Amino acid sequence: LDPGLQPGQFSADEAGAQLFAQSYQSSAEQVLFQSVAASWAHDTNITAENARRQEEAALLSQEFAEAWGQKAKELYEPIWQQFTDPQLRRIIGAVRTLGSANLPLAKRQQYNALLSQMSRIYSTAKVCLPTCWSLDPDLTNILASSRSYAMLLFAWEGWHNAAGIPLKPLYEDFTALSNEAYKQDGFTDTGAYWRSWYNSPTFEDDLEHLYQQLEPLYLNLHAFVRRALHRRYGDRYINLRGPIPAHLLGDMWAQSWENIYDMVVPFPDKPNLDVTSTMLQQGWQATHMFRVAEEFFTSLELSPMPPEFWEGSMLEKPADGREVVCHASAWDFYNRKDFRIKQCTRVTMDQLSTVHHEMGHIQYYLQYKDLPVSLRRGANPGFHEAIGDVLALSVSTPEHLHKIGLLDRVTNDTESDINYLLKMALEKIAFLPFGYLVDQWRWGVFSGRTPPSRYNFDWWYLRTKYQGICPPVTRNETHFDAGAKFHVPNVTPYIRYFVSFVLQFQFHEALCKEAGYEGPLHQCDIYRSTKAGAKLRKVLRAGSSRPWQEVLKDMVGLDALDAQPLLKYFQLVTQWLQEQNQQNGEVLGWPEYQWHPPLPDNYPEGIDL
Ligand SMILES: *[C@@H]1O[C@H](CO[C@@H]2O[C@@H](C)[C@@H](O)[C@@H](O)[C@@H]2O)[C@@H](O)[C@H](O)[C@H]1NC(C)=O
Ligand SMILES: *[C@@H]1O[C@H](CO[C@@H]2O[C@@H](C)[C@@H](O)[C@@H](O)[C@@H]2O)[C@@H](O)[C@H](O)[C@H]1NC(C)=O
Ligand SMILES: *[C@@H]1O[C@H](CO)[C@@H](O)[C@H](O)[C@H]1NC(C)=O
Ligand SMILES: [Cl-]
Ligand SMILES: [Mg+2]
Ligand SMILES: [Zn+2]
Repeated sequence: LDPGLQPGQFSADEAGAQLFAQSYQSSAEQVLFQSVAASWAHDTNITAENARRQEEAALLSQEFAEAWGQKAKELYEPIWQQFTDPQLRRIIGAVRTLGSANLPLAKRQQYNALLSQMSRIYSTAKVCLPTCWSLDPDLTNILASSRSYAMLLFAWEGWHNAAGIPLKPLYEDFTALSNEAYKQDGFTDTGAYWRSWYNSPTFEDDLEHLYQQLEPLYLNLHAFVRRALHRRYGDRYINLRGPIPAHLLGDMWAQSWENIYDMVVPFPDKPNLDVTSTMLQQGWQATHMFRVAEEFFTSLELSPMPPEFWEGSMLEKPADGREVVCHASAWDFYNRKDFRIKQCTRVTMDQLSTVHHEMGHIQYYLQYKDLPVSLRRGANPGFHEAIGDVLALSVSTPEHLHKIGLLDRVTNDTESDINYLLKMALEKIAFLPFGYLVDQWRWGVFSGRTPPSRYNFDWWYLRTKYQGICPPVTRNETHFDAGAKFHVPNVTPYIRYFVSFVLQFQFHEALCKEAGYEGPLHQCDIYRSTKAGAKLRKVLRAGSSRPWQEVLKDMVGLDALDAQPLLKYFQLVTQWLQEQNQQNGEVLGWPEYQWHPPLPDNYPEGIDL
């Protein structure tokens, strides 16, 4: 390790630890920069050479973590836990947690290479024909817009087989090394480490209690959408008492259903709330979508995006033949200057939402960039994922869309309310079972409850139990369908999105009240409210300097996750769906749990290109 980056000498007392922490932070800045820069060069240009460079930067990061953690142990291990300063307790407790730096050199190298290779496999996989299709944009476009049973099947099967099958042996090796690493920090397994970020003894029980409250809304949305699908695909491919085939819901993972709005919309002669065709008619591009998102942030007196953001970001998929990680992300270089998005932006209404999601992450980085590096994080990971989604709730209202020239016609009547709440339910309520189940699967893999011999059997148990879907072709343990979802090979934790989907409605309700808005919660738009801005700004500036339960209390009046704001927002549509399903004679749930659809005639030969 460079002489400049090694730990010096400090006294073995709380006062010494104060000096240790400040010195620790001043070094960490330079090591973080080199890591993030190498990661950017690879994720925007996947090559064997750029992987080698990123692995070399990762190794340096591990060498730094080891040197500083050992010093914390040497000086503090028997005393830091009784330190008078809560904040200090927080940094020393982190510094003595070595993670992958606990591995011996040869295994550290093995671990870093596995990360590179899993990322490559996912982001470069394609589906070839009898020139090959990428996930983004080509397969994503098919799953969103095709109403051909056989074309949808070709895309879902091609993707799952191409991405998932080769990942399995690498994912087994990654799991074992990750657990060996975190075990030496005193965690039972890696999942116990990930859950410890919420600092709550009752986390899994509290999540289980939230889901019991939300499940009836999901079951009612599921039954009404199954019926709408039946009226299009017919009795051969839809069983009104069984699971829905996993490729027909608008999305490769069936995780949100807004792309099948046209098939589900209750009252089709009210205003058309999907504005994608208007964006295309008006000639919107990626640069327009980013500028319009920026202007929502400045309307609240939050920060614009700096020159370095515009000069360095990647806002469209490269047209030069580079392979890239298309799944969107926001980057803090840890130098208080360089902040960037990398998104393969397409011109659609759901992508405008995604732009706001990413720009939320940037705004958090701008607001806490002056805190010590160890505290440049969200209050918990759910808070970081929620910020942009909250502003997108306001943007998507019919009233806001009118203000920005995306929806000419204005109506305020009960049918128009039901259309809007149903469209928002397809986006937010359909996701809840998926946002809950992903880390239940992964926690069972890290604990050993799910060995490699049961990866796919236990994935499909969960997908059917929670989402009420079935795979549309037969699967066995050579398939690794969890591996065909970004966050699994890219080692990104998922329970943050279930947390975020609950939190965002808590935050929206609080900001709408601070704005002085007095109408129905689902019609609030906080645009141009400088008072809502100031309240959100207090959250962002806090970083991880204070317990999330306290930050939440200051913001919304309660110190806990709470489903009541979500239920209040959806109340009218919750009642309407329950009455429609009863009048229609639906069965709620999927009692014919063994059912799978038949194959199309001639499959796969009878599809044009
Ligand atoms: C598992 O499946 C492999 C791929 O075969 C395809 O998927 C299976 C589920 C069947 O539908 C089969 O008709 C398909 O062509 C098979 O190659 C394999 O031999 C099956 N068994 C094992 C152990 O992989
Ligand atoms: C839409 O209408 C909501 C309901 O308004 C109340 O009831 C209707 C029947 C009328 O009598 C009206 O004058 C009442 O105030 C309002 O709460 C809501 O603000 C309106 N929202 C928008 C965006 O126009
Ligand atoms: C992609 O990275 C390679 C290194 O493997 C480099 O030669 C090439 O110039 C890069 N391309 C771009 C467009 O940055
Ligand atoms: Cl998380
Ligand atoms: Mg979508
Ligand atoms: Zn995010």
